[PDB]
Amino acid sequence: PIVQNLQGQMVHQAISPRTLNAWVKVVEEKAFSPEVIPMFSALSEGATPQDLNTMLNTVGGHQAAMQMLKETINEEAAEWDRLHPVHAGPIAPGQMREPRGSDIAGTTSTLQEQIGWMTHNPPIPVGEIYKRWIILGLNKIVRMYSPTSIL
Repeated sequence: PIVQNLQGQMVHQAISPRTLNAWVKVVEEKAFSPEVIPMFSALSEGATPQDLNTMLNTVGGHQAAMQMLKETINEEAAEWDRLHPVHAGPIAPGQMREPRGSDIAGTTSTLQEQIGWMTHNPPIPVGEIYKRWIILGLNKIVRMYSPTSIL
């Protein structure tokens, strides 16, 4: 959960116990269901890496689930590069860079770093991006579980 200071700045307020608690309760009465993917995405409307990470770690802890989520996230990143390219070259001494999705992946970007990308101009939706990624995996997980139930 991120909020905007009174003066004029972007800061996060870490995760919440009531949220994680309820979540845990959900996951419990859910178990990576199609009714938790939406609840998680919403709950992670604009959460940070530590938050989404916390909620992710909070989950049961299935290497299989996490595995797929890992592959998925990696996929999203790839697509990021596929879409918007980037030639890692020179850059002014102090100029920010965009290491493709890999950045939103949290591989080169952290909490503060991500905050900047999201608190920079233009504002990088590193949050919503990651949220979509994580959700992407969860979706893939829920998809795998179900025997392809399409129209």
